[PDB]
Amino acid sequence: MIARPTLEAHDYDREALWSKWDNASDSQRRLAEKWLPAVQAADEMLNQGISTKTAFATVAGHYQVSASTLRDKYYQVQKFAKPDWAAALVDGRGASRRN
Repeated sequence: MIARPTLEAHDYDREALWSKWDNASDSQRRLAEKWLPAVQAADEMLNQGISTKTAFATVAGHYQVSASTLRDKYYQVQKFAKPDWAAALVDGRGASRRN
């Protein structure tokens, strides 16, 4: 769950990123909360060396979410810091612009 981890390395200011979250509506926070447990849980399934088809199908079976959607989101947050994922989930659907 979101808490208050110590701020260390800062190549880019992270407070600005969190500042937008603080201004996010309560409903938006709920959406990010819903997708944080599935992405972290999926990572654990991958380290077990389970087939991706079974790994994604099992999460989709336990979680009522589209398997294809979770797969796209998992790689998208890979380029972002692991702890800013809660803030990164405040973004709408994947950004079409890549740069």
